[PDB]
Parts: sequence; structure tokens; C-alpha cells
Amino acid sequence: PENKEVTPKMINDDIQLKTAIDSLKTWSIVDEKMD
Amino acid sequence: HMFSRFSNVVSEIEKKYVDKISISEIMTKAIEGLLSNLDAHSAYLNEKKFKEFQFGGLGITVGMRDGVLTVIAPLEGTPAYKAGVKSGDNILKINNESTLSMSIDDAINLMRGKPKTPIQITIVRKNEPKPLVFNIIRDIIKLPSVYVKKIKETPYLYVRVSGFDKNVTKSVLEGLKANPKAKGIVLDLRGNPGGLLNQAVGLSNLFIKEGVLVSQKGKNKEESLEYKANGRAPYTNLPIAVLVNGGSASASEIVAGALQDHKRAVIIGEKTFGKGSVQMLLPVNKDEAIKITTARYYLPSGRTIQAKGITPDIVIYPGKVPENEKEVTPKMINDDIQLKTAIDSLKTWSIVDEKMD
Amino acid sequence: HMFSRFSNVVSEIEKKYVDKISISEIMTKAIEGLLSNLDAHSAYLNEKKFKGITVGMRDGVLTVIAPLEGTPAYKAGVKSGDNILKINNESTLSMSIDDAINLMRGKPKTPIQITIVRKNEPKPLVFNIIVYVKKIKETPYLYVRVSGFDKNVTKSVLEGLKANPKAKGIVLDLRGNPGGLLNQAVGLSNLFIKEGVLVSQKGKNKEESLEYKANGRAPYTNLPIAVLVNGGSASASEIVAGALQDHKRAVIIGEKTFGKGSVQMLLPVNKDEAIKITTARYYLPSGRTIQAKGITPDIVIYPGKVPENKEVTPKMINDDIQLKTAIDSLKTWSIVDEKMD
Repeated sequence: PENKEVTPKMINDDIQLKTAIDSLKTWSIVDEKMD
Repeated sequence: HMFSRFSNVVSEIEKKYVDKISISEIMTKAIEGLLSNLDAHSAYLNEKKFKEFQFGGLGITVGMRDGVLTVIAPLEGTPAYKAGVKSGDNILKINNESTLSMSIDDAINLMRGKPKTPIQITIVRKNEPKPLVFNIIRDIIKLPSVYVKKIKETPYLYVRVSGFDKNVTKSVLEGLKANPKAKGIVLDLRGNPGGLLNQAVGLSNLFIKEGVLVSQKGKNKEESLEYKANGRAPYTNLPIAVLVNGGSASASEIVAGALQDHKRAVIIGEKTFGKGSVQMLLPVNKDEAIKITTARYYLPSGRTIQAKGITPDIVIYPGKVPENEKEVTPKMINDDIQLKTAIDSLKTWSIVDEKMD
Repeated sequence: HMFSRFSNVVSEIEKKYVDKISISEIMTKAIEGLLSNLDAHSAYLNEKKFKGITVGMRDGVLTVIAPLEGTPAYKAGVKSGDNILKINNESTLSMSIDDAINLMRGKPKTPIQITIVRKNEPKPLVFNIIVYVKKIKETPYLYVRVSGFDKNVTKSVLEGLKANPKAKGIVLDLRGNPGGLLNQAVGLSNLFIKEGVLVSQKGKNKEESLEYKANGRAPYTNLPIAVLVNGGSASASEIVAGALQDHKRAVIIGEKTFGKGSVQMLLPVNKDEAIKITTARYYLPSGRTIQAKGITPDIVIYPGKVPENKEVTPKMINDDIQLKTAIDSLKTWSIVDEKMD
């Protein structure tokens, strides 16, 4: 939805990649809270 | 005795002006002009206005952005939402009078008044090349704000807070108690204009055990209040997933901001409408008083809400996710992608919990 | 004393505000607030004008933020908003903010060549920086387009009309004219009016009520006139339209005008500070004022296109319908003149 390395260009092209990055952001937050 | 600079200017204005205005009228224009020049949210109450200050309305919460009047968020139960008023628009006129320069207090006075009284508002929208005129009738409709709805085929609830009014903490606590088998929350704060601070720290107190919740600090050492969590937090481990949107402010970012800094939740949505400040009505004269901001609340970290806002950890925008009765059906989740993403962040939280179990 | 109301408020602000503000800072906030609340046009002047053009990005195109009055380049003849092609032999397709200010702005009194392409000009015009009359084709009516009420405008209009002794009507165009010097505006209206009152400045005092009366040196009393006005005309442009309309010396055609009948008398108040307020307002021959009801044209017509089936071409007339109406009102004037003759 709209308003050598992985730039945000193709991240927006496919939604499955974006969901995987958001799933990793949630993993980091839970790790920090439990730490 | 630094009034010399003001005395020189006022000495020539009263002498060479087209009209006949007394010193009293000129000074009132100076007091009112100075207050409106400090910041947006200041106003002056005269002899007549102050006495009458101490029900109903269209439900529009208003605030100024970059010098232009804008609507923060219309409440769901009020006719403003039903009429078609949306957040982010610019108010141009009300009752056929211009909105070039006023304050929040008088603008609220225009909306508020006797119920069942029609009001005409002209609104300029980004997507509309021409301003549109809206006719809205007033009412005194009372609707519950906080309600919990279990989501089907998931252990995750859905707690929507429409407004931070009184007894929100009790309703949230009872709603979470009514589902002892729950294993998640979707704390929806989208389009929440604001509410009371004393209850915002109460709601977040259910989740945070140790650590400051928010701190108000002016330019003076005293009056610098600081709210801290108590040891009676019952739900220090249950997963949360807060939803925010550009129509949330004024203790809609105290609940979201405090959880974000304490890593108690995953803020999801768009950037919030940055609005953090405390306004009081200090009396200055016999029956004249000024409304001047003195202190803001800084998030547990120490950063400020005005006017940066809350940047969600996951940024998304409203839309339909691509596809190929007292509960949250799978259908209603599909219309808005922001609600589906909030459940997705809850699934990852559960998986990490099981892995670390 | 009289400062009791302000002293109490200014102390509370200095004591219980979010930030720490000195009395000097709060005084300027109060001064600038008072002038703004007095009138929209009035404004407090810090360092006045004695003590040059900024280009920003808006909708993907370059726009001018604020032009300075003291820059001599403004009087040179450089017009903003044009499709700029070259600035000192530099490509304008891709420039930065720092590049623009360092290139387009330089030391004055030095030759600088810019290439600008104008929509109406078939070829680009090269400008080096160190109010016209045009006969309308196939019609005996001239076209006195006054873009701005600058100096010598009255002399230029009178001289240009003397170059066309066969004149039979004037489309006096005052559309989109912010205004200018009153003394020149009265001089322009004095060409066409033999006797009467032109304008009158008035304030709150019986003295200083200036009144302007026409003299007998009007050369073009009987020449037909059809003034064009719109919402972009202010001050001196409304002075001519109102003075002619009240004297029945012209036919005003167009839309309603924005009243700007006031005088902003700049005046110092301190060592390096000044104020600007309204001191006199302009009242048209009848008596009614220009601010802010403006001038109601006799023949009201909004911009549009006419329906299909060195000089002013017939094709150029068709683009704007107001110009066609002004020529039509001159044709009727000629017929009525002939009938009584």
C-alpha cells in the first residue's frame, strides 16, 4: 500500500518481503523486552 | 521599566490612526495579539468571555498545523464522523465567517452550544480541488468508548479505545478479565483525539511494572511532575500490538509512547499527530485571565511529543490486503491492512515466547 | 498607570511560559501582534527597509518566495515566473538551492546575460542586466494596456495617444494591476475628465483631508473609453475606474475589484525600527469608499472563451471574452455618438 544491497525499492514491489522484515522487527522487540 | 519600546509604538498609533480608538481598545489588541504570537494554543478571555466559560457539540477536535486550522480526529459516535469529516483536512470557514486567525478556545465555542442546532462548515481537502460545504446537526449522543472484541480462530483480543475519557482503565481491566484465556491485545488507538492524563497513565499502569511512564517539565524546577509505575502491574508479560494513526494525540501518544520506550508493545501504523502540551487558565486580573502553555510531557526516554509525534516501528497505510456479531470476523480484518498487520506482529510474539519457553 | 493591564499580563507570560523569553523578545512579539490585530495591511518593521530573490520548490517547479524591494535588479526589468532557460550559460533543468543563489545573484552594476523563452514571443529574448498602446487590427479602437502604475505612465499614455490622431476608442486595460502612485493615477484620469472631483483622502482629523480636483487641461474629454477591471486590480487602478464610473466618462467591464483604498505611511519610531499603519483612505468622486466593496462593473462578465461558429490580432481577441466585450461596448459607443451627431 502507498501513502549489491536491498534498497527499499524492491521491498515495496513485493509485499511478502515487507511482511518478513516486519516479522523480524517484532522478534527484536520481544528479545529486548525479555533481556 | 522596559515598556519604553512599547510606549513609543503605542504613542504614535493612537495619534495617527484612521479611526478613533481609545487606549483601552489598543491595549486589548496588544494583549490578544501577543498571546496569539507566542504559540498557536494560547488565547485571551475578556470580561464577558471569562465569566461565561465556567452541553453538546459536533465532536470535532481541532488543532493548528503550520499556521492552518486542521481537524485532528472526529469521534465515532458524534455526527462529524457520519457527515464525512476526515482527519488531515484544513478548515476554511464556519458559519460563513473566515478562519484566518483564531484559537482553539473560541473555535470550540463555535462548535459547542445548544444541541440540535445546525452548523455549516467549509472544508478544504487535498484530494478536492474545491472546498466543500457540510451541514451537520448537533446531538448529545453518548456512546461507550472502550470495548473488547475477541477475534475469531485466534487467541488475540481487540481493544479499541475511541476516546480517553473517565473509567477507561476500569473498562480495559474488566474487558481483559472477561477473557482469561486471551494471549494478545490489539490496542487500537487510531483516530483517538485524546483524553485525560490521569487515566492514560492508569491504563498503561496495567502493563508496566518498573520505570517512569511520563514526565512533565516546564522551565522551572518546581511543578515538574513525574509519573512512575507501581509494583501492582498484573499483565507485565501479555503481548500487545498498538495501532496508531495521524488522528491520535494528547495521551494517545502517552499510552503508545510509554509502551514503545519500555518495549512493551510494537507500535504499528502511521505517524501520529504531534500534540503534547499542558494548558492552564491562570488568572491575571480581577476578571481577566490568560490561557498559556507552560509544560509538556516527555516520553519515558526523555524526548518530546510536540511536535515530532510517535514514529511506529512498522509503517503501513490504509488499504485492502491483496487476496488470491460481538467478534472480529475474518472479513472485517481484510478491508484494513493495518488490523491484519497488528495480528501478524502478535503471531511473531507468540512464536518467540514458545521458542524461549 | 494606563499600562496596568499590559504589565500584569506580560509578567505572567515571562514567569509561567514553556520557554524562557527575555522582556526584549516578548516586547517584539507584542508589538508585531498589535499591528497585525489593528489591520491586515499594517505591519511592524524591524530594521525597516534601509537596513535578492529566493527560489524554492513547489509542485515540482521553481517559485519565487519573497522579492526584496531594495534590490536594483527588480527595477531592471526581470520578471518572475517565466520559463527560465539559461542563467549565465547554465542549464536550469537541474539546479540546487545553493547553486541558484550563487548564480542568479551577483554583484550589481555588472553585465549578466540571461536567456528566457516567453510564451507569446516566437523567439527567446536575451536580457542584459548591468504601459503601452497597440492599435487593434481592422478596428479604429486602440488598446492602452497599463501593466503597472509606475512613474511617467501618464506621460507615456498621453504621448502614445498623440501618435494615433485617428483614435476612436480606448480599451483601457487595468486587469491585474496592483496599483502605484496616486499623483500619477490622478494625472491619468485628468486626461479624460474636464471638471469635478477625482478622489479624496480622509482620516480622523478635519485637517489633512486631501481633495483632488480636475483642471481644464483635459485633451481627450469626448474620446470613448471602456475600462477593463477584475479582482487583480487594487489601489490606483481602482482610483481610475471609480473616478471615471462616477463621472460617467467610461464603461467599466469585468468583475468585482479588491478594495485597496488605504495609505501605508512608513515612519520611524526608534533608532533602527519603524511602523507602518493606515492613515488615509481613498473616497471616490461620489463619496463611497473603495475598501473593501471595490468597484461593481456595469457589464459583469467572467473570464472564458468566446463561442465558436505591434498590433492586436483578431485571433488574440478570441482567447479572452472580456476583451471582446470591451470592444463591443466601444462599438455601441460609436453608434450612439453617430446617431446624435
